[PDB]
Amino acid sequence: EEFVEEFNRLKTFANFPSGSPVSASTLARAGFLYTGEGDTVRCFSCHAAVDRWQYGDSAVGRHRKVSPNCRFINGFYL
Amino acid sequence: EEFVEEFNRLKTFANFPSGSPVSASTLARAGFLYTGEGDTVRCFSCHAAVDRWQYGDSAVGRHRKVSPNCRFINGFYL
Ligand SMILES: O=C(Nc1cccc(C(=O)Nc2ccc(S(=O)(=O)[O-])c3cccc(S(=O)(=O)[O-])c23)c1)Nc1cccc(C(=O)Nc2ccc(S(=O)(=O)[O-])c3cccc(S(=O)(=O)[O-])c23)c1
Ligand SMILES: [Zn+2]
Ligand SMILES: [Zn+2]
Repeated sequence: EEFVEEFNRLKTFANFPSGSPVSASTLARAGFLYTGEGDTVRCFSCHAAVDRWQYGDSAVGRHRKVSPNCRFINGFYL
Repeated sequence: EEFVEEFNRLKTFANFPSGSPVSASTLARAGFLYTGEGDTVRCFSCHAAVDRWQYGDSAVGRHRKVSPNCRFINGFYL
């Protein structure tokens, strides 16, 4: 619905930890919504979550890893 | 399926990192299977994938944060 649009996902990232090594925008571009606790983010499509972001993580890489069959990660939204 | 039994999940943990702060028995108890990569474990029921385990982590608690609607976590398998 709304969260197919990158910008709407990005908007969920109010209060996202300023010091995270992986930026809010990178995480939204990788299909994530911010959960509002920690650096825990959750894909709008597959509903699978990822936390504990470290310098050098690929936001798309870790997503594919946890949800290789995610519709977003495999291009179902274009 | 067969992974409803704890013992069947625990079997998947050979060569799981011996220095893991969270033990193999503890993660199997929390519904996890070992993926065979690093300290990455996946839930047999909700396919959530969690790694980077640290001291103080609850296997169950972390599993519920990443998949609050997990069938395993919510009692589905009785
Ligand atoms: O399974 C899920 N998500 C999932 C499952 C059970 C519970 C939940 C869950 O707690 N969902 C929700 C959490 C939080 C929220 S929120 O706080 O309100 O925003 C949710 C909100 C709305 C809906 C959900 S929902 O319950 O997912 O419906 C939320 C999520 N996603 C998913 C979607 C598409 C593909 C994959 C995936 O890559 N799976 C797999 C991944 C990996 C493996 S592996 O063992 O490595 O071969 C799979 C193996 C066999 C089958 C699969 S399969 O069929 O693709 O599910 C494997 C995974
Ligand atoms: Zn996804
Ligand atoms: Zn689960």
